[PDB]
Amino acid sequence: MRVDELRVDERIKSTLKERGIESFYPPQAEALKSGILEGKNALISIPTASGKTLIAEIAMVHRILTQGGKAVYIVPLKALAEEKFQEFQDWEKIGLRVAMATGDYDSKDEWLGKYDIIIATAEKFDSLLRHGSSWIKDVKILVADEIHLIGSRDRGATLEVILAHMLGKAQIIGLSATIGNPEELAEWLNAELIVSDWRPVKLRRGVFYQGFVTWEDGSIDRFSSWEELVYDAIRKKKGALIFVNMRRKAERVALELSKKVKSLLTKPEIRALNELADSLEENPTNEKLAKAIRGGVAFHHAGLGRDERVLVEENFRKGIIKAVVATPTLSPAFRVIIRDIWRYSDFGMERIPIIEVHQMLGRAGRPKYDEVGEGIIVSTSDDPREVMNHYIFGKPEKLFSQLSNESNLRSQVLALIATFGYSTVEEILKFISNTFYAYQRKDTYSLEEKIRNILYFLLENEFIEISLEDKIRPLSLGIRTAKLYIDPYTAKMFKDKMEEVVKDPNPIGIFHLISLTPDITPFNYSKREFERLEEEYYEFKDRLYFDDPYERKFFRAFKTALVLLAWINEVPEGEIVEKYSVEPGDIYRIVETAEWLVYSLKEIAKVLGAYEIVDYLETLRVRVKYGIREELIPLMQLPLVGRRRARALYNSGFRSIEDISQARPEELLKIEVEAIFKFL
Ligand SMILES: Nc1ncnc2c1ncn2[C@@H]1O[C@H](COP(=O)(O)OP(=O)(O)O)[C@@H](O)[C@H]1O
Repeated sequence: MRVDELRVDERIKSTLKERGIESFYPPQAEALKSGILEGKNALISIPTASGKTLIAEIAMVHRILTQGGKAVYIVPLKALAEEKFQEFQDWEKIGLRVAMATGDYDSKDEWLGKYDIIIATAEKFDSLLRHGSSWIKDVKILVADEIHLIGSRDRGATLEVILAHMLGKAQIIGLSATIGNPEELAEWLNAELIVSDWRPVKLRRGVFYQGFVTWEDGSIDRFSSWEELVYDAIRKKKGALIFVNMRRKAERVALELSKKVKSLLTKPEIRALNELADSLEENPTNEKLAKAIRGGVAFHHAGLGRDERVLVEENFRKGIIKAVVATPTLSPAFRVIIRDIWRYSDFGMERIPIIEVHQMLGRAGRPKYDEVGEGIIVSTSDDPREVMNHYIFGKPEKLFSQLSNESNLRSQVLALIATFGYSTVEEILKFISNTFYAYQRKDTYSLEEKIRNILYFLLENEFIEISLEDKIRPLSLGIRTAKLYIDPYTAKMFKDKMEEVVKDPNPIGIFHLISLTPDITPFNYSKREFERLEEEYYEFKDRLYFDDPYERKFFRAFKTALVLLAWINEVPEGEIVEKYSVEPGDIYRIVETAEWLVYSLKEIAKVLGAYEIVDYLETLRVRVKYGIREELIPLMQLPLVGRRRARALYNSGFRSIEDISQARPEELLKIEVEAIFKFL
């Protein structure tokens, strides 16, 4: 279909044409003629290579221009909201304001009312719905990207919940990978179903087994080693993406490949890569990343800060970095190699889900540069036919509502009571009746039981109250916990230990307490280091708020408190990565969450009259945020600074914002500006 053949405002067609887009893919055409332009809901299951977002953008912009109102675009992760935020920019060229909201849970962000397209994660949007933001009533369409993740245990319940509140109140468009139960999901959504595997660039999938690649079509090709697939890609002027199941694994493989890929690079490429590696922030994890980039290959996993991941992401696009070895969580190229089909799980090593293996292979074949994309699954100790039959011809897993997730369900039952007006068991059960859990007609009895037991726990801890008529009402602790977005249990742990906190409020005691609640995943420790951890604990137990571990979460929480303490004590990131065996990306993630939990602890204190420690906690909140000593807090409002600069400034001079408001710029570059002078 032709962009002009579409029945939508010229302002959409203009934007498209400017994007290079002149014609719609067959799948896109089907979706655009299904009824979405006329407000109907839809579930779009087609290859990512086939422009799923584009269809959502067109449906969103058409909804807005033709009838006003707002459009919500739910993204799976914070970082994916920034990618969607950029590609949505050119919509401001026709007057549409685009906002990005992904955190700061305890606010209603009424300031979002002046926007047309709001990008958010499901949790952020779930919290906004709890605060009752006035503009929410203006959302006429909501797009759920990666809607299949609704079947993911971790956070699939949150996505299901917002989709349950919004259904029948707004147009809903879901974007998902191929799944086992398309019709089921579509029906629950009362949506038009668009299922297709049409792609712009032919994809050939195979299995590499002992020197040979066997393609689904039947042919067999010789390759001395799987890594040869990479070197072959590179010699034909293309690139490769390699997937492994463990960080250190990605790091090892990346370096190994770079050892042979380097000899495959032109002189210019070598320079850029070298300039690229020299331009990386010092620390152990970047050291490795540097060494392999100089060789033309890169690794990528959550262990790297977001800054480094982006650097890899773009330079791979720019064709400078020839290959990228990446782990699944937070990851187009001629060849996509899936090096591992087995992954270490909390359930014990298991095979990567079919659904995920298809998404990985789907990234093979850049629409312009290639006449075909190749997806290769490497089996080391696995029957080649079984791998082929399971991953290339096996129906993808069907999605299962992950609503029963006890942590999400206790936080959600409370949200209904304290922020949505549910005052009866039967009312709560009515909300559940509208979820995908209910539509799948899954375990009904066991869910009720889990809900009554939850109500009890909530009743026993004073978040809510119940009467002899069985009427439920929220108490301040209830309401306050629901608006802070914390797990009722972390509020319960905050409430139980509050007396201990006020008796002796200290970083170690605090950092350890929050690192032990359900809203934070504590750093891991090895058999080796559990040595010191043991001694230090018994050495500091006085400052903690707990009697005696006797247990694994405990010391993981304690290890985390030591990292956090080093963080606020301005210890070099490098020194922390070393002296604690932790990678930068984990530090930030943990710092980010810590700031949020210390804030929530302060707020809970406010609700329990414990106001004397509120200042202390507020102070600690900022220190955790920027990882800085108390006397560096004023200087943090500046454009940029971070613990590094801020310290250099305070010591080598300045201490206030007025102090920088009157320093010879000559005296700043003398150690540290453009942004700063720009800020003033
Ligand atoms: N009809 C089309 N014509 C040309 N390129 C397209 C078309 N649809 C998608 N694309 C390409 O696919 C890229 C992928 O993003 P997008 O289209 O939003 O799909 P997805 O949500 O699967 O990433 C776009 O930036 C563009 O390069």
